[PDB]
Amino acid sequence: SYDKVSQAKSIIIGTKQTVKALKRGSVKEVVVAKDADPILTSSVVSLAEDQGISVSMVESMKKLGKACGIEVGAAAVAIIL
RNA sequence: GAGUAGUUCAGUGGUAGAACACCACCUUGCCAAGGUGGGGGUCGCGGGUUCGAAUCCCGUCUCGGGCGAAAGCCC
RNA sequence: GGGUGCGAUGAGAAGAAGAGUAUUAAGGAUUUACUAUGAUUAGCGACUCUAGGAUAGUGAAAGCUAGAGGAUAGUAACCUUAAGAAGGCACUUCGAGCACCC
Ligand SMILES: [Sr+2]
Ligand SMILES: [Sr+2]
Ligand SMILES: [Sr+2]
Ligand SMILES: [Sr+2]
Ligand SMILES: [Sr+2]
Ligand SMILES: [Sr+2]
Ligand SMILES: [Sr+2]
Ligand SMILES: [Sr+2]
Ligand SMILES: [Sr+2]
Ligand SMILES: [Sr+2]
Ligand SMILES: [Sr+2]
Ligand SMILES: [Sr+2]
Ligand SMILES: [Sr+2]
Ligand SMILES: [Sr+2]
Ligand SMILES: [Sr+2]
Ligand SMILES: [Sr+2]
Ligand SMILES: [Sr+2]
Ligand SMILES: [Sr+2]
Ligand SMILES: [Sr+2]
Ligand SMILES: [Sr+2]
Ligand SMILES: [Sr+2]
Ligand SMILES: [Sr+2]
Ligand SMILES: [Sr+2]
Ligand SMILES: [Sr+2]
Ligand SMILES: [Sr+2]
Ligand SMILES: [Sr+2]
Ligand SMILES: [Sr+2]
Ligand SMILES: [Sr+2]
Ligand SMILES: [Sr+2]
Ligand SMILES: [Sr+2]
Ligand SMILES: [Sr+2]
Ligand SMILES: [Sr+2]
Ligand SMILES: [Sr+2]
Ligand SMILES: [Sr+2]
Ligand SMILES: [Sr+2]
Ligand SMILES: [Sr+2]
Repeated sequence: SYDKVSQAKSIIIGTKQTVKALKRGSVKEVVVAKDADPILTSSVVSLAEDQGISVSMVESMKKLGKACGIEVGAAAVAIIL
């Protein structure tokens, strides 16, 4: 969802970033873009799978990272509550 | 008057020079830079002159320019 | 504040390599190449010798081409010592602006 990423306090941007923060385990939820290359998106849902955290799925990796504040759009972004 | 190496330029009768680019090694993470080495040229083309022609001479092609009624002519 | 180019497919910083390398110096060492020079006097023009070429004049010997052989330095290649770097991609954390222009 985009209201929830717009939302909140502590969020996480870029995919190397979600992945690194995934092995920390202090993320509450993680949201990802379907238009993205599945080469990377693979690598965020495998372990957001294994861990147990809810994964949701996005249309465009572009309005995602307008939601984030960035003026560029992101392929993976995590709300680390 | 312009014409010479990929390009930009020199070269004012003694076999064609520089930069830059291209090749090779340095140099296996991949480049760039660098430092060495090497390659490459009917001097637009054909004559003539000369021991020798990028050089001077005549013809010829292209291109700029100018004189001209043109044909032509000059740089 | 304006105009562009790029950025979570990673802006930008730092670390880490790079590397005790390239290299500048002080030596050591005396072979390989690279280049530079070859008394005077003729001569525009000469390290020596060989073969071809080709030769008008000057010359003891001439400009091309292909080889081979000589000393003087200057060089880069091997050693020692003291000094000795660096830009980008890629690595490694932090993670959003950086670059050109008025
Ligand atoms: Sr921006
Ligand atoms: Sr030309
Ligand atoms: Sr000229
Ligand atoms: Sr190479
Ligand atoms: Sr180079
Ligand atoms: Sr060279
Ligand atoms: Sr050369
Ligand atoms: Sr050369
Ligand atoms: Sr050719
Ligand atoms: Sr001829
Ligand atoms: Sr002749
Ligand atoms: Sr001729
Ligand atoms: Sr004319
Ligand atoms: Sr007229
Ligand atoms: Sr992109
Ligand atoms: Sr960077
Ligand atoms: Sr750095
Ligand atoms: Sr360093
Ligand atoms: Sr490194
Ligand atoms: Sr290395
Ligand atoms: Sr070290
Ligand atoms: Sr004298
Ligand atoms: Sr003399
Ligand atoms: Sr002399
Ligand atoms: Sr000789
Ligand atoms: Sr011989
Ligand atoms: Sr002979
Ligand atoms: Sr004679
Ligand atoms: Sr003679
Ligand atoms: Sr020779
Ligand atoms: Sr010497
Ligand atoms: Sr050394
Ligand atoms: Sr790589
Ligand atoms: Sr800078
Ligand atoms: Sr102004
Ligand atoms: Sr102004």
